[PDB]
Amino acid sequence: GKNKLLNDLRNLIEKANTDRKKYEKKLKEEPEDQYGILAFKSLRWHEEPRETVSDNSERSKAYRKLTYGILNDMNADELKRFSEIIILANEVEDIFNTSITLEGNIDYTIIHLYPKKDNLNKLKISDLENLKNLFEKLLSTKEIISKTFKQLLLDYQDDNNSIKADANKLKLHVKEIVKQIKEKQEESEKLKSDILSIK
Repeated sequence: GKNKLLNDLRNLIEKANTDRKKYEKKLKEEPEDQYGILAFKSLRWHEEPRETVSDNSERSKAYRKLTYGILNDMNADELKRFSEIIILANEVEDIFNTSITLEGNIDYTIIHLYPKKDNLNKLKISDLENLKNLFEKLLSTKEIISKTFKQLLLDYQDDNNSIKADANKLKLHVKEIVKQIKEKQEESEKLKSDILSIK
């Protein structure tokens, strides 16, 4: 049991770390139009110097990279369309800030675990079991949000529930997504804090 857990957990951690490198690469190769994610230009930090997520500060680049992570199952065309749909709903802040916070909890957890992964053998079986279940649950939060965003793109294209024909219906539906993201985001905070508690 211990041997298998050690293995499964290195596999999870090593594989999550590879995905993270993917997102760094999408930032390093980002086109000047930032994959048509015009939403970035409408996210302005409240603290000085009050730049946008579209600007090239270090924290803005980080926020974009976390964006590429949470939208990672989309191509350039789906990325631009996602942005368009959220702008049309006028919910850039609540959708993007919530999503990127969730992603940021995953990212933080991965950088926390990665340097320590050859040291997992200091843990007892029940701690490893707990760690594995927490990390898997953390990764699922992201996967739920990613699927929610992919379905939005399909629902919109199909005009399900008139969300394409009618801005008011889009808005109501996008609000419900905000509610769901916010729950998963809160869930990610606790899973993260529980993983950080294992010492």
